[PDB]
Amino acid sequence: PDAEVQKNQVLTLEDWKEKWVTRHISFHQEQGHQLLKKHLDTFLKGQSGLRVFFPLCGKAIEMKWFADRGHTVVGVEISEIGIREFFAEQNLSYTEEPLAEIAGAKVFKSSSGSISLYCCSIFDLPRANIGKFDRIWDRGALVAINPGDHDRYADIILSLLRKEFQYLVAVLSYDPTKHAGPPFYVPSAELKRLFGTKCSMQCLEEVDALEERHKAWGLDYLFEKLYLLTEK
Ligand SMILES: Nc1ncnc2c1ncn2[C@@H]1O[C@H](CSCC[C@H](N)C(=O)O)[C@@H](O)[C@H]1O
Ligand SMILES: Sc1ncnc2[nH]cnc12
Ligand SMILES: Sc1ncnc2[nH]cnc12
Repeated sequence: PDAEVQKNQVLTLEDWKEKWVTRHISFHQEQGHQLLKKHLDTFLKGQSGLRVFFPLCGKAIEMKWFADRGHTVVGVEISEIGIREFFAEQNLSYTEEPLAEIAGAKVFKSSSGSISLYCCSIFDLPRANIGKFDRIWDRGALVAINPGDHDRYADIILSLLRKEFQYLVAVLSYDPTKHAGPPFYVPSAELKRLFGTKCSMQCLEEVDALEERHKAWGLDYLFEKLYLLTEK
């Protein structure tokens, strides 16, 4: 069945680091995610000072959209190059500090603390004691995790959530035989299976996402879907 075509495909931490060194970062959206933009006011309606977590954040420009609006932002990214590029691109000063609980890892914080980006693996993050969050934006994250690590990833995400929460996750649907991930194919049913017990799920959107750079992979279709998950 389609959903397990990719079951044993992996990209390692070192592979990701190398994509950044060599500049293979086609996943970055220079003008930021359009569905988040459309849904942002609602994601944030009537609250101020939320804690927002960005798994596998790369240099996502939407982190600056939350910090700008008075919210605290935490991200995790294996690549120091991506982390430093975010700060240079967003024109913010930052400090760098080692994390003792995680060997070789460190945290980069904007000068006034609004944005903290942990340079480590998401699987190691729990040892960094980062607290819990009201909000999670997940794009190019759950879809970049190796299929084999889905259950581990999902338990991390769930342990990072406060009792009341909004969790926006963006997934891609395409034919898994015609492209070896990332981005991996994460169907609705996989989402339901990982979070369905702890979260109510609502599909907010589903736009056609196919473009020339995708016909190149051999893709004849590509749909982007945005799910909102909240408490039960
Ligand atoms: N286990 C892991 N822990 C932390 N970062 C990881 C990771 N696996 C992959 N990454 C990083 O996660 C990113 C996924 S690509 C998408 C980046 C970002 N969310 C965006 O929308 O642009 C890459 O930057 C990769 O360096
Ligand atoms: S993003 C978001 N958050 C909460 N409720 C919603 N309804 C539609 N979009 C929503
Ligand atoms: S995470 C990721 N990696 C590569 N390409 C992508 N497109 C959308 N998300 C992506």
